[PDB]
Amino acid sequence: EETVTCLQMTVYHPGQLQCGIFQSISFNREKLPSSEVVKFGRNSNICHYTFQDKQVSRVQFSLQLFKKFNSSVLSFEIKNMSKKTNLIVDSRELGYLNKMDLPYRCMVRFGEYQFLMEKEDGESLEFFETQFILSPRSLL
Amino acid sequence: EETVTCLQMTVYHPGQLQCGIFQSISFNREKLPSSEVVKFGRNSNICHYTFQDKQVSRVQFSLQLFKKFNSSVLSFEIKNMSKKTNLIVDSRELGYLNKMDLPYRCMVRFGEYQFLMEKEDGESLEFFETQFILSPRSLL
Repeated sequence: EETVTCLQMTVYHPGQLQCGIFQSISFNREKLPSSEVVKFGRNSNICHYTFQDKQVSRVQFSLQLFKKFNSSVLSFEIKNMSKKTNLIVDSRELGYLNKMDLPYRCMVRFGEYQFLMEKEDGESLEFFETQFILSPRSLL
Repeated sequence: EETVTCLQMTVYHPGQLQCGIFQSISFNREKLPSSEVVKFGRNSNICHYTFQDKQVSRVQFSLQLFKKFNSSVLSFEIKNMSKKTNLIVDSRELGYLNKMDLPYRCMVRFGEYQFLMEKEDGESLEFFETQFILSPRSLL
């Protein structure tokens, strides 16, 4: 068998334990085909990860997978799918329909949401795993 | 209203008029949301453009839309979705899960298939149009 790439995401929100923003979110490991486009946002019908929050567009941002030139493995690219809010990856600011490569480790945020992004590689080009972990406290 | 971006594709295959590779293809103008990922290949269930051909993978290649940095408009990026066959964009060769920006005019091919790609711009970031034209003869 091969090792599949897993994206570990560790997430914080201040209203995490009072509001119900995270009540739909799965904390299982999720194994997905590399053709999949992972969607984050408000719309429960198409978003793999739904946030029950009015401060969130129906689709906030998305992850797609692709093979870089001169690479034997899968890379994540992140794309801002929201008009209103600017997605911030590390120090960089993504506007509507802007996209970027995803650092092996990075800080993704929009709103009061904090996404610690951590990539462990795999040999597999067919599938990828994604994993949601609730942070007890802020990652600042 | 705004002008929407349209991708004109002019297509040729030698077995075009003898085989039934193109019998499912729409020649209408098709208006699609910029969140859409346009799929080309053999699988009729997910491919916006289906080719009835065994020399074609279930998904051959895909088009996605995004806003470049320092741009007010939509750009197409093309991605090879087939393991077997190498997609050729102009002079360049795309391997499995390789992607690239799509030239305003270019020649896309895999197999005996020829895709003349022609982009006319628009102001709209919400939608894009795509348009399939059968070529009477080869574009060499």
